[PDB]
Amino acid sequence: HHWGYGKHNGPEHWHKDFPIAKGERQSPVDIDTHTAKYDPSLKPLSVSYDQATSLRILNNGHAFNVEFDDSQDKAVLKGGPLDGTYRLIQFHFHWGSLDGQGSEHTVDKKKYAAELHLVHWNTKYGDFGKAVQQPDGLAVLGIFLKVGSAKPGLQKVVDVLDSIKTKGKSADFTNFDPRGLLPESLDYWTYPGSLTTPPLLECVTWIVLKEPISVSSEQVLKFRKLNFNGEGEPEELMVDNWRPAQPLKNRQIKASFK
Ligand SMILES: CCCCNCC(=O)NCCc1ccc(S(N)(=O)=O)cc1
Ligand code: NA
Ligand SMILES: [Zn+2]
Repeated sequence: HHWGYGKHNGPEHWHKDFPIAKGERQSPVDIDTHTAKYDPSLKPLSVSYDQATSLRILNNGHAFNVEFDDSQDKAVLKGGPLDGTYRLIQFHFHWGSLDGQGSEHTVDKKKYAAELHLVHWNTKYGDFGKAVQQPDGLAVLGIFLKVGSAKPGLQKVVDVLDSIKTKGKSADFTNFDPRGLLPESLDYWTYPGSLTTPPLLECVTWIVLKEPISVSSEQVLKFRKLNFNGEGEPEELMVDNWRPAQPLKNRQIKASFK
């Protein structure tokens, strides 16, 4: 894998190594709020993060992941469009070089400064690697970030980024509560899609919250100080690590709210 987000290895190139990039249910997409339809049969979302056990934070050269113990049902996502139980394995963000870009999903073509992805896998498939090979293997909860007031629950993440500046660095990150990253409302849009990075597998039920969270300019500035490169390599700031919206094709986006 030599894919990335640069001119010579970015989203326009991915299809050469990952032909599913041009598939029938790729993500992200633009959410056209007027065309999305309220689905009264959608159940409320159940976010059960009380027993979440964070372990580590990793710069993987594409983003940073906060990783969780997913060897038991400790932090799970249920309800909404989902059948069964989905275990939280990690969260990460995508963000821009400027406050007016960075999100992967867009809303009526509006780009947010960043987007949070809480990644969960369907426990009926036993492990994450098996789950990504299934059309209902993953559920990713997406949350938009806009720049304004600080998000207090994000600051512990921001604080540790200095210790994982470069690709391949990790740090202990225990006792982090991901509930501090949620907005008030769990109103959402949902549609069938894919991973937004290679391998671009079409295994994700996307659940995108309508309400953004606010983060401060200082918080997102610190995201932008991370590096794509490894230690001792030429510095490439980790910014604009987002895939643009892909064709909706034969899909309908459903809304949980009127
Ligand atoms: C046998 C195991 C094979 C390893 N398989 C590794 C693998 O496919 N990892 C996928 C990691 C990933 C990528 C993108 C998102 S997003 N941005 O869509 O939320 C979420 C998660
Ligand atoms: Na500010
Ligand atoms: Zn993501």
